[PDB]
Amino acid sequence: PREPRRIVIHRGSTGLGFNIVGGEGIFISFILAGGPADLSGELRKGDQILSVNGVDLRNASHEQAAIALKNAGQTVTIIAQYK
Repeated sequence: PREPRRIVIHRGSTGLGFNIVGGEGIFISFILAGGPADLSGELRKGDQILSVNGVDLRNASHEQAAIALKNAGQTVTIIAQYK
């Protein structure tokens, strides 16, 4: 697989612009066109979020991940495993 990749998402108006689903892992389920996660063209639906702002999310429940993303602030550093 492609090596895990570090991405910085800059939050803007009203959201980070992506949804998540998911030990089973946290996966991108939706990327909003024109939104903060669409701008760099890096993340895609199906990618696994391995970390947010230094916090390992490989074992996170959906709730734990959603908390971590909602509290990561305006600058969100993600390590993603491309599908």
